[PDB]
Amino acid sequence: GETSVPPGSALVGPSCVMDDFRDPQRWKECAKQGKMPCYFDLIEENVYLTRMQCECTPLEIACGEDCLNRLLMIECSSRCPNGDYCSNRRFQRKQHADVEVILTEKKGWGLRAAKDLPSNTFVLEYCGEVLDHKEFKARVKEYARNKNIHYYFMALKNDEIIDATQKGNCSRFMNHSCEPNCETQKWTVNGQLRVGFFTTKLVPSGSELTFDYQFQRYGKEAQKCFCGSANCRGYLGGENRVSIRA
Ligand SMILES: CC(C)C[NH2+][C@@H](CC[C@@H]([NH3+])C(=O)O)C[C@H]1O[C@@H](n2cnc3c(N)ncnc32)[C@H](O)[C@@H]1O
Ligand SMILES: [Zn+2]
Ligand SMILES: [Zn+2]
Ligand SMILES: [Zn+2]
Repeated sequence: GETSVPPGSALVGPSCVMDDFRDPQRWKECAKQGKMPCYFDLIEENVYLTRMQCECTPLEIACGEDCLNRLLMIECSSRCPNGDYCSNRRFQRKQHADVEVILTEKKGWGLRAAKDLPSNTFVLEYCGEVLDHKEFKARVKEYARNKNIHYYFMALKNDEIIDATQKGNCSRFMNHSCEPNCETQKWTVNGQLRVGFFTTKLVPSGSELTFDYQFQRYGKEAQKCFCGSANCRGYLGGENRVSIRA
């Protein structure tokens, strides 16, 4: 039939907002109604189970692209020459991009840009429980036995795996794309390695934020990939990195 501009529609039961992730009672209400994802423990920094001073002239960006710390993926300290105005303390100040959580047709929940994000914009820290090999192997078996639909593991370093299944932040919702618009970067903050999502191109407002989910991509089992990209590899998992054998 003939289509028309719809009338203005207001909700009656108030809509769920991003600040409701810091409000457990409202979140659990919204989740029952399917207006928010299943509850998890929102954490501000990683939970463990088991010097560097730039030459930036005090200030049009304070500790911009030429900052000797930034160049090595090291954050500045409170002693930075630019003091409070240092732009290279993003993890410490939790200077996350403007993001919104969305419900996708096929992949579950996801993350979208709420503003245009330039290339190499800090999106969010990937926070979770930091697991040793033993705990990781146990939880892999635990999650497999429970038939978990989604995975939230990310390697931090060769002996440490972040698990955001139970505890983390909204970065846990990031979905895989075969042609992604974000990457992870591992930054040193007060001597401790932390991992965050960063855009790899200009991401326009309203676009889903996506990454190459390496943990699953190179794992043994596979699943249908719903990324929709022009050169989608068809499935996620069961792949090996390039090698030249024999
Ligand atoms: C390490 C973190 C960032 C990993 N974050 C989850 C998001 C779950 C979130 N959607 C939800 O609802 O809580 C990955 C899982 O999401 C699914 N997922 C993603 N991208 C898919 C694709 N392109 N095709 C199919 N499933 C795809 C898959 O199960 C993956 O393990
Ligand atoms: Zn600097
Ligand atoms: Zn600085
Ligand atoms: Zn794909």
